[PDB]
Amino acid sequence: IPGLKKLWSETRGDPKICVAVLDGIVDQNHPCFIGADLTRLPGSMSTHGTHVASIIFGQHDSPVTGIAPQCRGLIVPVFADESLKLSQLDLSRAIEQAVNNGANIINVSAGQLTDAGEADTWLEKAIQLCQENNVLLIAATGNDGCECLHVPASLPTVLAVGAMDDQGKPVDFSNWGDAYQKQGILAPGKDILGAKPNGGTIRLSGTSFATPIVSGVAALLLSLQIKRGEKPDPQKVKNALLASATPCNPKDTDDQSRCLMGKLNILDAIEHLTGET
Repeated sequence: IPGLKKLWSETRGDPKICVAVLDGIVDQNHPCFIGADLTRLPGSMSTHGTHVASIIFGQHDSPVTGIAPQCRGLIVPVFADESLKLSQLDLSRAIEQAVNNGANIINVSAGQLTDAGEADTWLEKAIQLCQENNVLLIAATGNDGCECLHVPASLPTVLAVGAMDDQGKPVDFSNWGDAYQKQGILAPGKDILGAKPNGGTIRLSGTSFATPIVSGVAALLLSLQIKRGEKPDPQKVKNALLASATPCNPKDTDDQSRCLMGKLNILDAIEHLTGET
């Protein structure tokens, strides 16, 4: 991933920056969280949730190289294991809880498929709560391989995240759609290494694993603002991430709309957010 090392050389996270992971129960005994600052809000262990959290918080030198290892983390489980289906009511409650506990970024590596992006009004209010408190919600576009919308990824003010491979081309499974043209970027989502409950690591593919990468970068970017004596501003960070996305040329896909607003571009994100090149 271009720019990630240069960014790390400036910061690997700041404890003053909190990222909430709304997913399944995380295996807190995994070696990759040794030294990580994690709290779970009020056996049943999730592979999906452990993997996702490890992508963000995996301590360097552990078996997973997390994007933002020194940041504060909140685990706020939104499903019991095995099935990954999500009540909109429960999600809105988790978001509400994440906000009141001082999360700056909220990661949602799940969604619910909808006919046209419509949402339960309590979910809509949860996103409204985030807008009012300057919390950035970042969510997976989904893996239905169609012009299809998930909530909350399709909701206004949310940052939506699809998947690309290593050649920077969009994958078949990654959802696309007009709501996503407005607010989505592609991040790596093929064979991402992360933790497995009980202690191995596994490579997995999906928008579920792209999303935590953008979450981590957004946290790095907020930490970088602190480093520079600027106020951390997650809504500023969203637009920098979107404005810096690099569009796909015709040697990437046939359909240029499968790329959304474009590809995650860390160096340009820094440039757009701060002064720096």
